[PDB]
Amino acid sequence: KKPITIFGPDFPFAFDDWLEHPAGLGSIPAARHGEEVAIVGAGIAGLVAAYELMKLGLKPVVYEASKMGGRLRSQAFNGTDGIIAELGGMRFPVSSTAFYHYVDKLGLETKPFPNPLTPASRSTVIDLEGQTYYAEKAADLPALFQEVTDAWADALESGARFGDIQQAIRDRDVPRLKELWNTLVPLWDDRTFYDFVATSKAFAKLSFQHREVFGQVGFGTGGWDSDFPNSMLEIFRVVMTNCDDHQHLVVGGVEQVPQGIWRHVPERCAHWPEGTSLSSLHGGAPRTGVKRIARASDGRLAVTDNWGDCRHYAAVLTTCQSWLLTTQIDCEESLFSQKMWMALDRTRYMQSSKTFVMVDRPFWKDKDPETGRDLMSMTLTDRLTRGTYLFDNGDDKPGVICLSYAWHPVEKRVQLALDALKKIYPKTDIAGHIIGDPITISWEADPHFLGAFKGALPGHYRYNQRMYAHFMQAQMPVEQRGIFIAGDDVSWTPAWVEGAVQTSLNAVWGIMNHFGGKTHADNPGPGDVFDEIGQIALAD
Amino acid sequence: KKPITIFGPDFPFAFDDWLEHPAGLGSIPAARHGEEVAIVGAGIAGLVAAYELMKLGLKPVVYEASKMGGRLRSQAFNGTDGIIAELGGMRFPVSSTAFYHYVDKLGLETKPFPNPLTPASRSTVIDLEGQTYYAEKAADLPALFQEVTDAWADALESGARFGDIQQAIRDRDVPRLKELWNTLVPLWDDRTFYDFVATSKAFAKLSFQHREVFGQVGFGTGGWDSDFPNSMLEIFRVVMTNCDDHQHLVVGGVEQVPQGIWRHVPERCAHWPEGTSLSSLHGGAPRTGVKRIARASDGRLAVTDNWGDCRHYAAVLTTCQSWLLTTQIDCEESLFSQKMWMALDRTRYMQSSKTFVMVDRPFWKDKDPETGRDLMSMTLTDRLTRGTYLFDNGDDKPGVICLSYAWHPVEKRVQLALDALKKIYPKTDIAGHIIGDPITISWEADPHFLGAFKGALPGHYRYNQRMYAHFMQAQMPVEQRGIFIAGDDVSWTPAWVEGAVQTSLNAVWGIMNHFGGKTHADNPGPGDVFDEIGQIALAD
Amino acid sequence: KKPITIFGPDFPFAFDDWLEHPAGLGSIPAARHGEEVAIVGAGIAGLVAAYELMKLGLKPVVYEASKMGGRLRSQAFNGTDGIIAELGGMRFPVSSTAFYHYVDKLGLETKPFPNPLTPASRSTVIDLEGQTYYAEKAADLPALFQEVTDAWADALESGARFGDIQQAIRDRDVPRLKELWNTLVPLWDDRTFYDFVATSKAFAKLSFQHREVFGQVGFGTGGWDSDFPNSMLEIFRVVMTNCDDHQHLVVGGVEQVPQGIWRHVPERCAHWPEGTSLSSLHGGAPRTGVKRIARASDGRLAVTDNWGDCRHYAAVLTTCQSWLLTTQIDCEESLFSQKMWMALDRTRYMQSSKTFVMVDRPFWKDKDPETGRDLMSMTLTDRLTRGTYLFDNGDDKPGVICLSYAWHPVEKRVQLALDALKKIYPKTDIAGHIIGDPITISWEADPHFLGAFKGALPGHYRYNQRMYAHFMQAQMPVEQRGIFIAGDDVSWTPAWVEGAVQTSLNAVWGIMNHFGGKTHADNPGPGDVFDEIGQIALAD
Ligand SMILES: Cc1cc2nc3c(=O)[nH]c(=O)nc-3n(C[C@H](O)[C@H](O)[C@H](O)COP(=O)(O)OP(=O)(O)OC[C@H]3O[C@@H](n4cnc5c(N)ncnc54)[C@H](O)[C@@H]3O)c2cc1C
Ligand SMILES: Cc1cc2nc3c(=O)[nH]c(=O)nc-3n(C[C@H](O)[C@H](O)[C@H](O)COP(=O)(O)OP(=O)(O)OC[C@H]3O[C@@H](n4cnc5c(N)ncnc54)[C@H](O)[C@@H]3O)c2cc1C
Ligand SMILES: Cc1cc2nc3c(=O)[nH]c(=O)nc-3n(C[C@H](O)[C@H](O)[C@H](O)COP(=O)(O)OP(=O)(O)OC[C@H]3O[C@@H](n4cnc5c(N)ncnc54)[C@H](O)[C@@H]3O)c2cc1C
Repeated sequence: KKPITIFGPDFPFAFDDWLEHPAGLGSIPAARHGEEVAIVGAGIAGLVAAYELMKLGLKPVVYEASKMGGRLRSQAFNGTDGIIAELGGMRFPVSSTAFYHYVDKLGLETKPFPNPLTPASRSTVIDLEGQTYYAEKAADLPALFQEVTDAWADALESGARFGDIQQAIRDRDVPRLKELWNTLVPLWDDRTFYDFVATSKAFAKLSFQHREVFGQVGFGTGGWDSDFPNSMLEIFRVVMTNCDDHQHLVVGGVEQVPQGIWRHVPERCAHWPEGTSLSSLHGGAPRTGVKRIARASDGRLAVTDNWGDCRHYAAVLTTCQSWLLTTQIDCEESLFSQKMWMALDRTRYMQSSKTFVMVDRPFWKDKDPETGRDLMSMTLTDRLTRGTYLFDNGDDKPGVICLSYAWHPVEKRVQLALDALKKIYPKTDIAGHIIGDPITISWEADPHFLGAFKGALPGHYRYNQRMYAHFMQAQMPVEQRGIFIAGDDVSWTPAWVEGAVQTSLNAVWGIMNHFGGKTHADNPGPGDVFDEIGQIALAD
Repeated sequence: KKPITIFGPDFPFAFDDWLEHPAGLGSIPAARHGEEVAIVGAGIAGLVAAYELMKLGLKPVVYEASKMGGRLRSQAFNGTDGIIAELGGMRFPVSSTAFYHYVDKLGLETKPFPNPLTPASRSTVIDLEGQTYYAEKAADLPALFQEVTDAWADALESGARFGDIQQAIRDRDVPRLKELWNTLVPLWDDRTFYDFVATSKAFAKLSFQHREVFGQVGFGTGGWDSDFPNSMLEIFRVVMTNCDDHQHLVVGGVEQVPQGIWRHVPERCAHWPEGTSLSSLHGGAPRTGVKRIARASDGRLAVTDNWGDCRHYAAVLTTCQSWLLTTQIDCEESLFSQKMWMALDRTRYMQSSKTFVMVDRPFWKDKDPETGRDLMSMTLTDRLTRGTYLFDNGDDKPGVICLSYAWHPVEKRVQLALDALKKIYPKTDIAGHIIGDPITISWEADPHFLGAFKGALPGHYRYNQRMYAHFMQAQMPVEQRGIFIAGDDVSWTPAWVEGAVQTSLNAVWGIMNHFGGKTHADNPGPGDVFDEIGQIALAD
Repeated sequence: KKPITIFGPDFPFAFDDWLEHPAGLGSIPAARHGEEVAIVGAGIAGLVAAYELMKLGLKPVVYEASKMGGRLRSQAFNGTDGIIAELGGMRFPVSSTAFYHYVDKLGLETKPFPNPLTPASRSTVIDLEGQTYYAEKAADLPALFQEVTDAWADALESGARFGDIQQAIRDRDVPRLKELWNTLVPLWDDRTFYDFVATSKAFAKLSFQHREVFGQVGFGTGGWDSDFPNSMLEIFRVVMTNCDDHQHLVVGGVEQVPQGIWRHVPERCAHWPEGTSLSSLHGGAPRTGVKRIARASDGRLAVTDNWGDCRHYAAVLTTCQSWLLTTQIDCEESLFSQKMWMALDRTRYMQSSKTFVMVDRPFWKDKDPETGRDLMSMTLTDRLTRGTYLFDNGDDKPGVICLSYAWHPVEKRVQLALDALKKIYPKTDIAGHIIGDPITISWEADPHFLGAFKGALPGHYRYNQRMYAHFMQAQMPVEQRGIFIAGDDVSWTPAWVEGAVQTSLNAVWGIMNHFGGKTHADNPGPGDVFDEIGQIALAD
């Protein structure tokens, strides 16, 4: 079978084909080469856009208020050479084909993520209501977990035509894909993942306890409870495009992606001398934080940094979490329509915490001979810690444990997790193996950021659709043209890096178009097919 | 008309009748008079329980980790006599008849709260997507508001038999109320208020805008969007018992209720000398914060305070937000069943902010000669402030403005609200009337609180039901008897003080029962009718 | 002997006589009655000035950014009626005759403070280097303490003519006082209290251990180590005017002083209707925080509050800690001479912490029969706590303990003190007696404040002298006249409330003078004698 990819459903454009075609993304009239475009944010969406716009012969000017890379952030443990904790995104589904274009272009290595019940994990432990279940494969788990898995598979088949949608994604059958998906949009926009579960016949036939299990740990590979309040459409998108499985980690830390894009010399650029990179063009560093964006009296856009320095541009792309545009960035009211402002004000963000320790070796691989069990496993629980992941860097290098994912000082956070993990594994001495420093993150603190990523709110498809289409500007008044937005808040998969890359590439098409440029006839880009296969607009 | 009171629907017991009966609440055998019972928390739930158990001849020992009153908290502005800002609860629906029992006992005065479109408010302004609507009566508003109003009424009437339930409430007809309510519980437990509105016929045939207005400002009396994620059963309870209307403020500040209960000499009391109050029994102050609760080897409960002092009690009642029992307070595992632990672990809390200024006089009552509009009104908006309240203390006295009630230093909070109000009232100089200090509160920022109050989660009716029933301990193993819980998270109306009072009175019943007491035959209490009319248990 | 008072040495003006004389402080021409004078700060210096200027027929307009009373701040423990912890100043030497004028005028009660080795304290314990010394009177202490006391008495006699200065203060012999003091000013301005100790023959003849004792606990009544880095002149002033002994507490909390001044009706006011008070004149509350002071184009002074409200005044008195004028308050550069700005920029502040608990009764009064010792005493130590004070509110009301004075959360601060006090008193159970809530303060946090009070820096007499004389404005250019400063940073006794009151009364004379007013011939005020007996100016 042809692979599942993040191909629609909302906009089934082949971003991958577009990036891979030998013709390139398009061209800008040479009279405009060298002109500047401001890009606010040096996370993956800002840098992908800057890189491709550099290749088209413009001079991107990246601004960054905090650290290069944004929410792709990898921290080395003290003393070590490349043993990292992932502070932002860490598990990248292979269906993320536009993201992996850049990973592959940089020649970075990836490996399978140690998810429960996969080849990359030896064993799993589920701890619920004080009972522990050990499993080396899914069939080791008690029947109740398979019942949960069947009820979920049946709910998605009955409720959303999961099988048909996946096949149309595999085949890239756009007409069929849009027919299946567009039926679901007005049905499920207004309804939570809570409501999908509670009105599905398959979950209704199971005991309450089964629905609880499903929220805490799913069928044994990860719970759903943090997603229950969100729009069911968001959950459909996730599961239909395999975001939630077949995931890889980037060896040496995914921060190498935006750091490598910064430094990478394209083989072929319009206008620039051979050897040019984003880094070259900038004299080595992005500009500082943006505090104001305004329309200048010459009709160009005015961008003022934190220190009062104000520079003019024909186009500005903002990739900070989009709610900062309403408060933090003083962005001139005439720059967005009233309805765009309303969509921008309404975004809400989910919060997350992860704490990592380093260990001297992957001791979890040892066997307890009184039981046959690994000393420790990928752990899913209803307790504090929720999920614990084990990273085997090889038998004779340090391991890393993500002691706690979930949705006090570092020292207290780690002690609380080790106490909970002692309840679950009363015979294993985890503490004894820990070395170096603990690394903790909460995205909340710092800001600059509002949360790990947005939670798609029921009833907000209309706002999402207006923001997603913002790059299509032929019909907008001249006072609203020339500013562009991208990043994972803009995208249909807000928790997943491929959303940030796809919306970024839509913005690249938009900006190219803005400068009088166009795609090559044999390699059309997002704005060439958007009106025909773009996301449906709902009435009112 | 017989009034609507907070009489069920889940537990339709007349707590008001039980308090007002001249027989009193019951009695405990003389041999047990003077024995101590620990009460953790000196909010309204802890003090009402302490008060009534003192009357029955016990020696309550109240512990308080922060301030007396809990979330009933009233702060005076600098240098004034009796001019207050209400930091916790401020508007108390007169359906709250058990709370008002204590307000009245203490001879406190109340007045109508200045809610929009009521006689206590002269005018309202609604400000939505950049447009302003002035109204001195509901009919001044454009037709969109009356359509939302009719839709909500039709939705409740159609989907929940609201008219019939309210009539059963007014009549105190228990069999009819339970028949109407019990049918709703399994239908709506696991659906959100989002889902209820979206799927209702009456909103489903109106434009998107109508639902959006409903979320932001309702039909002109306050928006509902902060309750959208909650179980629809919670919202039924609130509207069916009139929690959201006919509200009064306590003159001089609602904190006088718990401070007064503390000092009040009861009109009858077993065991204690004439003139005894909670305050005299305690020698003036509650004990400090509790750190640990455990079962001692003599079979009693051991309560260890923050400074390590340990004391034994035959019963302990806890009234802090009940999730603290899982974390801040080290509460011995064997004290709750596994199922009670699971209910306790699951509660989640809503967050709140309010900022108040004092003004020199009630200037908003001045007319603008031009437009005929008040200078300022009760203001509902989609802007940051969300709601602004105006408190008239008489023409010759300072006024108070609640500048923002929504769901940062104080100076930046006030400045940002004044900037939003300038956008709405570009001709009114609010700033020029402000005197004294700005008073703000965020409940989350204090560590003895997790939020303003819980939000009821879809699907948690089974947990709610088990925690509400925990005071009924005939069927429990010995090791789980003698500890009790009460407070607003325990109740069916978790954002309303009447829930804290009613759950506290169930606990009083349970504690009197624990000490071998009982109610008088002519005044039965909650535990005497619970098994028959208490809330329905759902099956697995 | 006639009593020691805070009478000079630097400006030996009888503030007390001036306040007490039946003529009053002076008068302003009636044509200026009712005109406004801005006063920034509602601590004791702002309110004393406002009160007296109201009496002269002006309309003071008090501004307050934080809480009325400033660093006189008394907090009731929860549940109690008037059992207070003192958060600011708590021990007021009776030599503070201008401060006590207001205490007496308000009819507040005072009582002796429980200082070590005084009639108000039963016993003292000194704990040093792990040895404990118990004493009910000074002679119980080992010889080493009397040796320290003699060496200090001899150092002050030899080095500073302590005896002669005290006699000239008792007699109020101004010529002699100024002759003795003015010799010391240039000698000791540049030298620390460190240096005075290390070059004195009396300390040189003692072992090192004796000098250490002196810094930690003095001769048994309080150590000096926190004062060692300061200008020796400041220490002279303190000891010569008995600031450091014969101290009283204000019953019910010293915050009653500025709160009572706010509400007090003078018997005799110029201009105002009978019954006028500061509170009346203000409609009940001071204005909010000041953010800007500027010179207006009409020549008057412009005062802008935090909310942008800007009002004009003929005169402004600022009493916030004076360093806020340089940063926080945007105060126009033309308002102060260059040399005044320099004096204002150079002030530095000392930091302090105090933690208080309430206890059920004054248990410390109980005797240990195995030893004859009180269970607990006023405790001086080199450990964390430094000093612990015991407040006996009567055998049958709660006691208060100041567990820790010295120069983490509250819970941790109290635990750390109880642990240290367990080392010292291994047999006493303090914890068991503690009730209510702990009250802690650090002045640092909040700001508004820079520290508890300024530390007089060696070599800064010239800056102190210019700021002290700032109220004398006949010789200043018209652009620098009309603004005035007062408060304890301005005063010669920065750690002591009488400094704030004296500089305030100098400002009252200044402002009166500014409005064309004068003192009565038979009751001359500070500015009438300042040029003749004011603080010496040093050359350069
Ligand atoms: C906890 C967590 C786990 C995740 N897990 C995964 C995962 O498993 N798989 C996956 O695919 N994805 C995951 N993601 C998502 C992926 O990390 C994001 O989708 C992606 O990194 C966001 O990229 P971006 O360019 O949209 O935004 P960002 O990375 O946020 O970049 C925006 C940049 O703008 C900067 N900025 C903000 N304000 C200003 C200003 N005023 N001026 C200048 N610059 C400014 C910010 O500092 C930031 O660097 C995860 C994210 C988080 C937080
Ligand atoms: C922002 C806000 C607005 C509100 N609006 C309204 C309204 O309009 N109408 C209405 O009817 N109700 C309103 N309420 C609700 C009402 O205020 C609360 O329901 C009621 O006050 C809760 O009382 P309680 O006794 O349950 O809990 P609390 O008042 O929280 O009392 C519990 C006490 O336990 C103490 N404590 C915590 N931990 C410990 C420990 N370890 N040891 C000892 N003590 C401890 C806490 O300090 C607290 O004082 C509002 C509440 C808030 C926060
Ligand atoms: C820890 C401690 C212990 C002490 N011990 C003693 C003692 O034992 N004996 C003794 O005699 N004295 C003692 N003192 C000193 C006495 O408390 C002070 O000398 C006196 O209270 C200071 O009075 P003030 O009016 O100069 O200043 P404050 O009391 O500081 O009043 C200044 C006011 O200005 C306000 N303000 C600041 N900025 C602004 C603005 N922008 N706009 C408007 N208002 C503003 C502040 O909020 C404050 O209320 C002690 C002080 C401290 C801190």
